[PDB]
Amino acid sequence: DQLTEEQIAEFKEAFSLFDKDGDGTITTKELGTVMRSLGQNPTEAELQDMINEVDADGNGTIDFPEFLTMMARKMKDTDSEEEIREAFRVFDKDGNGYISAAELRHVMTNLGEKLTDEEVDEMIREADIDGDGQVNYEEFVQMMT
Ligand SMILES: Clc1ccc(C(c2ccc(Cl)cc2)[n+]2ccn(C[C@H](OCc3ccc(Cl)cc3Cl)c3ccc(Cl)cc3Cl)c2)cc1
Ligand SMILES: [Ca+2]
Ligand SMILES: [Ca+2]
Ligand SMILES: [Ca+2]
Ligand SMILES: [Ca+2]
Repeated sequence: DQLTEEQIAEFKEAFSLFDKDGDGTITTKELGTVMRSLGQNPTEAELQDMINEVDADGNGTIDFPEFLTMMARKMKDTDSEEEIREAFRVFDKDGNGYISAAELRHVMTNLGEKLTDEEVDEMIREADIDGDGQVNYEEFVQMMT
């Protein structure tokens, strides 16, 4: 089938979270910044190894079609569940088990991202299956699939 404009917009927003300077490519330095904000501490060589798996043309960076190719592979690492829980803990800064729009705003400002209130509210709505206005652990996990 064909992607909708909403699906293209969602892929574009996800790419922009890594592409901090907006030049259309994701570098090892930009990938490292995101991973550190989600509780990880990869070395530069490990970041290069991760990019190399996705980088098809071999120019050291990830472009939009390479990013989409990555998503279409449904690839996973051995400690995926631990990394997803670690990332979940980062967002839920008040320890109540729900990620609020305020807590998502906190992680985005720490990452150096500039997002409007409508963009933050749409990200919550995108993941909020039960409709309580916040993202619980199961919704945060389901979002990854
Ligand atoms: Cl905790 C977690 C688990 C899985 C993923 C997915 C994924 C899904 C959607 C999107 Cl928009 C980007 C990546 N996934 C697919 C491939 N890589 C490998 C790597 O994941 C790095 C990573 C690991 C752990 C954590 Cl906590 C965050 C990240 Cl970004 C990676 C991610 C983004 C780019 Cl641009 C390039 C690479 Cl190689 C991860 C992401 C986070
Ligand atoms: Ca970039
Ligand atoms: Ca490339
Ligand atoms: Ca919370
Ligand atoms: Ca919810």
